[PDB]
Amino acid sequence: MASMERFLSVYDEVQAFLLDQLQSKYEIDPNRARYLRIMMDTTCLGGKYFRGMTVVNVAEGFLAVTQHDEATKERILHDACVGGWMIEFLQAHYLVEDDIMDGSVMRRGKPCWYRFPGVTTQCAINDGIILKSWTQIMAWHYFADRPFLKDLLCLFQKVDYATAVGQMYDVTSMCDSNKLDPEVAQPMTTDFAEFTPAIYKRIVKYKTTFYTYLLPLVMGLLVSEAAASVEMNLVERVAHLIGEYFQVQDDVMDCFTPPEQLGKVGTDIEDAKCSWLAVTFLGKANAAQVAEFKANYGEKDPAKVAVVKRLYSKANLQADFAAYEAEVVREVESLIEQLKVKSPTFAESVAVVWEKTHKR
Amino acid sequence: MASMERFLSVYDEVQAFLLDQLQSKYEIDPNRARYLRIMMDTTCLGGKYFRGMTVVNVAEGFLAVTQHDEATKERILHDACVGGWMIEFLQAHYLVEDDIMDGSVMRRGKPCWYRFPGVTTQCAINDGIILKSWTQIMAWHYFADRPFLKDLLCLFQKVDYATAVGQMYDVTSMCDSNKLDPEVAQPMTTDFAEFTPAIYKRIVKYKTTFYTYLLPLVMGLLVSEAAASVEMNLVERVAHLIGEYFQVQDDVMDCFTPPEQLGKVGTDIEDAKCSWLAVTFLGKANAAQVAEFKANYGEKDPAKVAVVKRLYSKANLQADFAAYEAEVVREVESLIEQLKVKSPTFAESVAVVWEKTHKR
Ligand SMILES: [Zn+2]
Ligand SMILES: [Zn+2]
Ligand SMILES: [Zn+2]
Ligand SMILES: [Zn+2]
Repeated sequence: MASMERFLSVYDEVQAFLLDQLQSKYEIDPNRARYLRIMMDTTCLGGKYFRGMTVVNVAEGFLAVTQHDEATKERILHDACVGGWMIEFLQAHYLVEDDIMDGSVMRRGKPCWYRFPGVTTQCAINDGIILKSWTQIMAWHYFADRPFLKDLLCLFQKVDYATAVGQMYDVTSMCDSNKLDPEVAQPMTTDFAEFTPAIYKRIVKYKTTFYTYLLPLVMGLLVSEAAASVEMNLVERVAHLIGEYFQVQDDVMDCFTPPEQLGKVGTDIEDAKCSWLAVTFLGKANAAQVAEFKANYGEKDPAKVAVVKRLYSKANLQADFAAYEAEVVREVESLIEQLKVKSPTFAESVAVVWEKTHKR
Repeated sequence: MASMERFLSVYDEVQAFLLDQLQSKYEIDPNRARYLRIMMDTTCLGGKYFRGMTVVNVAEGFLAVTQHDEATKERILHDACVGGWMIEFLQAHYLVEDDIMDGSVMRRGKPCWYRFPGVTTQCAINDGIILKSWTQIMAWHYFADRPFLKDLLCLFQKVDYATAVGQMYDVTSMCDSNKLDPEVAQPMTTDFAEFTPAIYKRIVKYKTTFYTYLLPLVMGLLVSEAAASVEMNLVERVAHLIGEYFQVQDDVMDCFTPPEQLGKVGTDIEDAKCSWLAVTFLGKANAAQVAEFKANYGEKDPAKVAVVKRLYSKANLQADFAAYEAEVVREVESLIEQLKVKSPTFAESVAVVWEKTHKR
């Protein structure tokens, strides 16, 4: 059967298992089960499933070149789908909690979960906690007998932790590090000295690349029992490179994509985020442009936001983006070539992952 | 060395390991490490450490009757301390997130973490996420070589999930189950039909007993490689019984203990919580008393809160509490007797746990 329909069918199976277990082992009543069903659907469904489907696609690649009984092929594909849903539910956790943390209004054209009338922040924080707990229930149930259970749980933990650390890097990126202090309300930077390429790269590496690219690629290897088919250092390098490019695209869209195509109103400027646009602008601006940026960035005032967007537009950041893109293309192709030494099949799966990202 | 000083020494070691790893593997800078150090201290230290020390005390009990090399005794005690800190950090996670969810003001006489000036909700939600992620880093690092790693991680996951489910039961306990609906803002019950002993017992079982009593007792058995010394069904029964009594005491104190001894201003009445006091009052009130309760419960108005406390005082709930306590004493002693069939030593550790709870 087609990959996406298998993946969606496994969602229904996993959902039924989780809710049936709540009834048989956690004393849940039907109305609370219905609440949790709706919560799961609303927070986990509706995206493109790129992360989860990467697990499936990696596993499919190895199936095409490896000898297996049919029942083993089916088991591997089912495991890849469950692992993919673990990643989708991990993302759902972070999106629920991040939307609360950031006071976000919409996501994908619909209200953020905490804003639903019968949810509220009091429930939504805990709903997000449940979403991540479900990833572990999935693993322990479906992968109980599997040789890769330990490695998969360990990997998942490290990626989850890296993501939380990256969230810290993101939410504090507009403050001066030397002034961080739980006792003192945090002012926005005035010098923007920490708006550098290396600091930006650290935010992005931790907040998105581990869970968006590294985890799906490695989970695909694990469910395929194929980690020996790769040089793991290369997998990490290519995941972090593609993931950075993905986030750069998101940063550009936050400012310039119309809200109707973006699914929300972008507020990176008002939030004073260390975005690719801000770092790149500061890397080419003259003194007068720097001063005008400082007088306007990080303010909710629409007039000041408009000034910042004007500065970005006049700064010809399309030039810098094309130069960045051309360099990423160079480096990603080089890493794919190196991956071919040990596994042409995995290299091809990464090439597919890159094509989908680049042409998004 | 004395048990508490070993436990506190292990805290410093674990903290140093976690922060050193953030520097060596997660690219953290010194100021963010300092923020996280302060966060860990503020959220994890200052309580009585009853949960973590239960792990240590259970392990000490088995050490007194089991033949081991000295280095093995030291390893077991170190493992018990690390496991105990996993439980304390799990609690710290739930307290950080619960205080945000509930809009709480103080905890232990100090501001809730999210209210610190340089924290804010935006950071504190993620700080709570980090606290629970640290429990897993502890386990994978310190217990990497241990035969009990799998069982301990599986147990911890189930208890974490049960606690989140219990949080859902608690936050929704003042609503009618048949009206739960993410799409519709939730009104408080008017009939109080779900304020029953069995529904109360479900809230308490999941929201506190698993992590407060079951997890420390079983973790103590696991680090001692002694789970075969017990009938696990009895361990569960006695943990859930003692844990319920613990929460009943907390419910009584929320209403009647002066805020200076309580560490916070109790708001269970204004919050319309399904507390032991409310359930027990409704189990003995006449029609006029029920009507007066309904007209006043779940309102912030101090006059209405005062009415509810008057109703509780005039209802002689001390009578019901002494009858409840006498029954718990009966049942806990019976379960301790049954535990002696397979392990007098573990039975004694449970007797100690009960004495500390009862005389609190
Ligand atoms: Zn955010
Ligand atoms: Zn963005
Ligand atoms: Zn609460
Ligand atoms: Zn309480």
